[PDB]
Amino acid sequence: VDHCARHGEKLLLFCQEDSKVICWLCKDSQEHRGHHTFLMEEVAQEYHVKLQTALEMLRQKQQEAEKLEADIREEKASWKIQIDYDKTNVSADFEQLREILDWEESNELQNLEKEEEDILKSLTKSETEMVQQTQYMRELISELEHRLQMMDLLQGVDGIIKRIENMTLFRAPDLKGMLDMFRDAAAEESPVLLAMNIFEMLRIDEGLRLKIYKNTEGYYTIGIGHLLTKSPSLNAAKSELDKAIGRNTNGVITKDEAEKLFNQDVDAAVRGILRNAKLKPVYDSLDAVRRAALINMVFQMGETGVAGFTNSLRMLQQKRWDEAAVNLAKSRWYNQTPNRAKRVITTFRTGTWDAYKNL
Amino acid sequence: PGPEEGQKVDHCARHGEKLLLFCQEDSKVICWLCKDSQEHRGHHTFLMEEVAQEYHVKLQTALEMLRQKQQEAEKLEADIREEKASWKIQIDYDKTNVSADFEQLREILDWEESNELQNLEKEEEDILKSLTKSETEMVQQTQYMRELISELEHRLQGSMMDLLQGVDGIIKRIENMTLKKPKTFHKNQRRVFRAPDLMNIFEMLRIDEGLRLKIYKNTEGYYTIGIGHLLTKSPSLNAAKSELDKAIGRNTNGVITKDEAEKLFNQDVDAAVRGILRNAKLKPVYDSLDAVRRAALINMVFQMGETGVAGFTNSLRMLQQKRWDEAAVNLAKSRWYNQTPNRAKRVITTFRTGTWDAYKNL
Ligand SMILES: [Zn+2]
Ligand SMILES: [Zn+2]
Ligand SMILES: [Zn+2]
Ligand SMILES: [Zn+2]
Repeated sequence: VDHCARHGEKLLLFCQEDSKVICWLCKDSQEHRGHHTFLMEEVAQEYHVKLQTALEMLRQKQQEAEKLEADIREEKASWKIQIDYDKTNVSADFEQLREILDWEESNELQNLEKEEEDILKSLTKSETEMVQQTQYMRELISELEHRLQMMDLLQGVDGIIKRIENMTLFRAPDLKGMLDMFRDAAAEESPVLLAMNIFEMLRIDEGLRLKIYKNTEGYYTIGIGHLLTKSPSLNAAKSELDKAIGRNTNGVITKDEAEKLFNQDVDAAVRGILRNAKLKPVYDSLDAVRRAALINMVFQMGETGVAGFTNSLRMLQQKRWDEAAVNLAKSRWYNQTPNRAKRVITTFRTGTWDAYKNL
Repeated sequence: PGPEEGQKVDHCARHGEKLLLFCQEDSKVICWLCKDSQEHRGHHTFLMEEVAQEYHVKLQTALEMLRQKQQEAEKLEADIREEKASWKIQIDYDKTNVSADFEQLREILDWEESNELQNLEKEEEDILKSLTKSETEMVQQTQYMRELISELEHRLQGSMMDLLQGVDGIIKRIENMTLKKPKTFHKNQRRVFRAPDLMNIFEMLRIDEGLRLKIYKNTEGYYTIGIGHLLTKSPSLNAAKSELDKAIGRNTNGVITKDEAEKLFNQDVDAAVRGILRNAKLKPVYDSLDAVRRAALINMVFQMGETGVAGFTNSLRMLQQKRWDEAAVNLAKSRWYNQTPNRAKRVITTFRTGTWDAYKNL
């Protein structure tokens, strides 16, 4: 049950090298000569602590590894959208080319229908003209024919002698060529749908500011738009900061810390959405480029404040884009921060970072 | 009234005496008292009869000139009407020609688009391959550690021996821990394209059939060429240009030469003589007719075919009975006469008169 395998004795020792448990008879052998040993109790309670610490770190890395799972789980599904957009974009693009050809067709055709108007109008004119010149001839033949048959054929004839004596009568360019020119290159750049994130979003929307400033609303705030306190006391806001950073900041911080707060503010907001019953369903419904836009509206005016946009939360889940943009503009949130709301909407609209590529 | 006499003579309105004199120099007619008026006091007067046939001749000699100057005028009447349809063709050929080039291009797009989607699908396959790999390379890490943890969780409990046996290898491997990261394509270069921001037989026929070197419409709306050479009865132009090349033996592009026009003309006439001699309805007639009427017969078989002309029983019966007076009437009462009266007159004339009086003017 608990004895040395072979020697049949009590396992008391612990070789440092082998790191395995042995008995005193095991010690006097090949694999344990020159080896330092100890009794199990002399090393036990020390090792116990050593794994009590290994466990804790090993548990954090089990969270970090469970993030890398999610991380690429998102990227897969993201490309699925990236592709199934570049696809429509690429197709619809050609569709417009297929249109400009349809116009240029009937255009060039009516330029030939114009020649069938011009040359055809000089036709019926010089037709009727020389068609009477034919019957007017039968008018004189029938005349003389009955003029003959004396009173008839003489009533002025040396005039008709003078009458008869004066009877005078491709658009097609190398389209393949141009497409071969543009197919070459123009600007080979990174993706245009996941070359940015919720972080770079808010970095642009909130800016990074190291020393305490006042809000859009007037309140004290720091770093990547982290609210400190509604109070007018700069010190009180310094106090909250001092308390928030875990040192004596004095209303100014490192960028490294400015980031920490931001990661937390983001991540804290997210948990606010996962717990709120009205928000989450809309989150899971949207693509990444919009999943971030919800965090933005939450990061700004908090959980309870976004849940109120029920009229807007409906369309976006039903995915009526151009309309959800107009309904959000009627909320006070648009009135107060016009440019910010505009950028977030345009992102709820286009489903792209196009509202940010400027900045 | 009276026959073999002269019509009564009217009277000089200004004087009263009969109008009998032809004033030379004034070309008009007057009485004797009118010769004394100052209007003529110097003009050589003559009796109407003394000059009647001088002028009756002079008008006939002039009247014939009028008819022959009426033909060349009626020929320039058709000279225009021909050019009319000669452009109506030129357009309805350039019209289809362009709309066939605008299709060569729409084809070019279809293929380019096909080539572009065929690429956005290679990316998706390629990327969603390495991803679904490294993905499991993470399902490994996450699950693995959940088992590497359970090891410790097991040691931190139970026997001191369990806690201790081979414990170093673990605090080694855990200190030497570095979770790898997934193969992201977050920012690797890429390209999705940009749509840019944009007499006998042959002669008699040419007069009636004409000579065009390109595809023109018949007297019945069918595409023909040369001298009445039917390519097709279909209203398609592309259908004419296709059969045309099977005929000529080259790509004409809607235009042949004069020796190619005559090539297909001698193949049509040489068949008309056959179409008749191969027919037990017409051959009895063709043999019992002289050279001129034989042409008038071949003209009808060339115009309609051996089956069509063989539809004229009474006429062919009478032309065999040689009843010209009766036959010329039976050929007029026909759809052949209505569709082309001018040509019908010329053929029926060739049957009745037995001469070429129907082409001395054309
Ligand atoms: Zn032992
Ligand atoms: Zn040992
Ligand atoms: Zn008189
Ligand atoms: Zn006179």
